[PDB]
Amino acid sequence: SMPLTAYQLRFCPARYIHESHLPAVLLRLLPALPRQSVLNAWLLEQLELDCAFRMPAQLGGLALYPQAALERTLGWLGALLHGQALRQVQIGEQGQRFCLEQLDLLIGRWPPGWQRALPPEEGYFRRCGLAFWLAACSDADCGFSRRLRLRLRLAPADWTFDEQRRSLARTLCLKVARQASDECFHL
Ligand SMILES: [Cl-]
Repeated sequence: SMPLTAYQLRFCPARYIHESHLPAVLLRLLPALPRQSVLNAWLLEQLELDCAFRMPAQLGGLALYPQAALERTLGWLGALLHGQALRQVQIGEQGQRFCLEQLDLLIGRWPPGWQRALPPEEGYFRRCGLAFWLAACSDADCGFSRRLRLRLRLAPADWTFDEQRRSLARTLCLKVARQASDECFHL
């Protein structure tokens, strides 16, 4: 249940990167070597991962969650963004219920493009919620955003928030998170 530290987030990308993202050769080279200082540095190089980067204000910096809470928080969020589509037809009972019951008890009316239609590959909602999370902290340095993205495997025009909607997106994010895992909401 242990979180990551700013140091490990800034300098130890191999502590939290998903094998999905390793450069092919290193994936191929990966088979040995069970979190090692040279790979951390070599990963920061192969990807221009600026170690000069600010953590998005007010807890946007969820790049430090334990993986489990991270995947839960973003899954609940991606599900919620498909709430309406889902009323018209279960990754955690707690989360299934959250999406159906709280859809209209969170941010009032749903801004015009926030709710989306359904098609779904595996992990689809986690990626949706992650896309939404980054869009809510949009000034995020390529160093922050690129590192959060690395914690999951493999955005709609109406999510380029340019107004009060951005301030409403941050609020939805924080509320979904406050319920999706209270354990690690202190971040
Ligand atoms: Cl659950």
